[PDB]
Amino acid sequence: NEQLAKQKGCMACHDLKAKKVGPAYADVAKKYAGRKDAVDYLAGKIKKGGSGVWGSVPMPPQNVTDAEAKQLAQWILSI
Amino acid sequence: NEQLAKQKGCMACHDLKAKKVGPAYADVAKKYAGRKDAVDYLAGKIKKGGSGVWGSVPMPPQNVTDAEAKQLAQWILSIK
Amino acid sequence: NEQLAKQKGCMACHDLKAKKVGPAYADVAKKYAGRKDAVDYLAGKIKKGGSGVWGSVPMPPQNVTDAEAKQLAQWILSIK
Amino acid sequence: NEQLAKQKGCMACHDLKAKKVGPAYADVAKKYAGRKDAVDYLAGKIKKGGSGVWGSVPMPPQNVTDAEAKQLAQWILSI
Ligand code: HEC
Ligand code: HEC
Ligand code: HEC
Ligand code: HEC
Repeated sequence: NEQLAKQKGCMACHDLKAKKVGPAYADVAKKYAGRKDAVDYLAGKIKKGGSGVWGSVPMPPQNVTDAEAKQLAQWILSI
Repeated sequence: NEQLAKQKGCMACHDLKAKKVGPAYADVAKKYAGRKDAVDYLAGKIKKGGSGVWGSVPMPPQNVTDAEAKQLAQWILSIK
Repeated sequence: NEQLAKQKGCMACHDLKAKKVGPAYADVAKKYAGRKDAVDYLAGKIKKGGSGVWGSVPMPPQNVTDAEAKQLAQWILSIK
Repeated sequence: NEQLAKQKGCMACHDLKAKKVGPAYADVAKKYAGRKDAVDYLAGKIKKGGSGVWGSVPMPPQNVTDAEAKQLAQWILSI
């Protein structure tokens, strides 16, 4: 949920609507919602980070567990 | 409010009156006093950071919600 | 002390009990409780940061004097 | 002063004794104290940043006035 995103520092680089560092959470939801295994995909990206999907700036790996990454993916996709 | 600003780590770089890494809060309050869109303007600056208004060193973006950014903006603008 | 910790920005990444970006203070206290040289060890880590103890995310170095690092270490150790 | 250094965020990368990001202040004092124009030289580096003198990691420019840069240099040199 949003409280968890805040607790894990996600909002430093992601706003719900504005572009900061990574994509707006509302934009991620638009891209992936309804797509097969969107939750599992996004959970992996949240924990491990990555580059090249939204731009050339990498997202670093994050101090989140698998269960946390899944909760955050579920929350994001619900926007 | 002040405790929120301290909790978020804003005082690592800002003081009420002293010039640290970023501008004093009182100096931000003075600069934007009376501007109709000061809260919304500063809220965005608090969320996103920025450069070039006060100096050449950029402020990093901040781990805040829209509601928190609004509260911090309102608090800052209240400083005499 | 807690207020120093907040002022320096430590609470941006650490909570007393919750697991944020860095380990909870209570968990640090538990791990190093009764270890001699705990204070000197944690002071070093507060000044210099590091990684690999709690996760693969590095803690950045911190804007603290050696005296402040030792104060913050002693406060963290007391969280039990 | 050590108080102005902390106030300006300098201690995040510099310790008096230990190596963090930039050189320990005690080591900078050893290299420059008693050299011609050491205050002006260091003040310029403090305000404008630089790289290659102590290693390959650049120091960024700093939000300090000229007076603050010269006071910081004088303090460092006294160590
Ligand atoms: C900067 C230091 C970041 C932090 C902290 C977090 N994120 Fe991130 N994120 C960032 C960038 C630059 C990008 C785009 C990477 C790219 O491939 O272009 C992202 C991306 C995401 C995504 C979408 C990934 C995808 O493959 O589509 C998600 C779902 C995401 N980020 C979530 C997220 C969470 C939950 C975070 C806190 C644990 C988090 N990010 C932190 C930059 C940064
Ligand atoms: C350094 C690591 C900072 C932290 C942490 C915070 N701020 Fe900041 N801030 C910093 C600088 C170097 C600047 C000047 C940027 C520039 O344009 O020259 C700022 C600026 C602000 C402002 C003024 C914005 C403007 O006038 O356009 C505000 C209102 C502000 N900062 C607030 C703020 C808050 C609430 C913070 C914690 C959530 C915060 N800052 C952290 C450096 C740093
Ligand atoms: C994120 C930008 C952080 C800030 C700001 C602070 N800390 Fe931190 N800390 C962070 C991480 C990611 C970790 C884990 C590092 C690892 O080894 O995996 C830590 C760790 C600590 C520790 C424990 C060190 C150890 O057991 O070896 C302590 C005692 C600690 N942090 C204290 C501390 C203080 C006092 C801070 C303000 C000066 C501070 N931290 C800021 C992330 C971040
Ligand atoms: C990292 C984000 C830094 C901050 C903040 C400050 N300094 Fe720095 N400094 C840093 C590095 C990596 C280096 C070495 C650069 C190189 O050429 O190898 C330095 C260097 C200095 C020096 C010596 C300069 C020289 O010998 O040419 C001084 C005197 C110095 N730094 C002082 C200083 C002050 C006063 C700061 C706060 C205003 C400050 N530094 C911040 C990294 C970083």
